[PDB]
Amino acid sequence: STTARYDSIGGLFEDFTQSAAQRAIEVRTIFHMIGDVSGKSVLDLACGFGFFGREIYRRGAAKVVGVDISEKMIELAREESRKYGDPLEFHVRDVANMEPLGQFDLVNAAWLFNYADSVENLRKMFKVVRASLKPDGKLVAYTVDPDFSLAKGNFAKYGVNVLNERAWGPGYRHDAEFVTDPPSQFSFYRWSRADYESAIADAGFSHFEWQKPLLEADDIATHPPGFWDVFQNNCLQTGLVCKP
Ligand SMILES: Nc1ncnc2c1ncn2[C@@H]1O[C@H](CSCC[C@H](N)C(=O)O)[C@@H](O)[C@H]1O
Ligand SMILES: Cn1ncnc2c(=O)n(C)c(=O)nc1-2
Repeated sequence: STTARYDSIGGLFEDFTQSAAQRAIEVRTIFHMIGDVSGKSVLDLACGFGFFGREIYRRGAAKVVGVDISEKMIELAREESRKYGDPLEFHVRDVANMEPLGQFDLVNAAWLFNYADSVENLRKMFKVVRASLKPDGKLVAYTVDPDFSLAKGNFAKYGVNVLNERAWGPGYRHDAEFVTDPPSQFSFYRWSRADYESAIADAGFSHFEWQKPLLEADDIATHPPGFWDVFQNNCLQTGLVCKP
């Protein structure tokens, strides 16, 4: 038996997704990158309780498979599929160490790569994703912006309190907590843009593109003036699409 970090977070992550200001921007940006899923087979990596895979199934995907390292999160994911009677299937795997489970039209990986604890493990994850993709498929990912700096402002008001920033091999490691009750602590890794693009190339993707989060006028209208300045000038998050 082996502990995963989210085994102690569990239901609090869903609490975070319902209150954090940044979540609506993440969801909007991710589905903008995904586009139409009708008929597609989908692999949702670091699936948590299964949000993205389940919404992708709700938008008309064919087969949807979810993978997460946390037995606790997979247990919550399976209970949601049981409650809504949907066909999602889930597996407990460490993505840096797993075998491919099939060839998919779409791999969705929201908040996977920032949990690679070395550039070596980053590279392994991308290789695994490439081995899971049909030749005309694509990877849609959401991860930490390599250029985020804690000196330029915390993200706590958007839902993620970043507690510190430490050099960690060629990148950085951050301790943090989701703004929940009580707050739920976790750690994540900020690898450089160069290491990401090298991991993508060496895994056999010919195309990648970074995607700035889709913050919109209606988001700005409904918060006090300047609320989104740190989000715009020191963004913690970024989108990423890769194609074989
Ligand atoms: N190496 C790894 N392999 C697979 N899952 C991992 C992982 N490291 C962390 N995770 C999982 O990644 C998740 C981050 S939470 C993100 C959940 C979901 N994608 C959403 O946005 O709704 C946690 O469930 C955690 O257990
Ligand atoms: C899982 N998850 N969900 C939302 N937001 C984040 C996030 O900002 N960071 C930095 C992170 O490591 N993990 C997140």
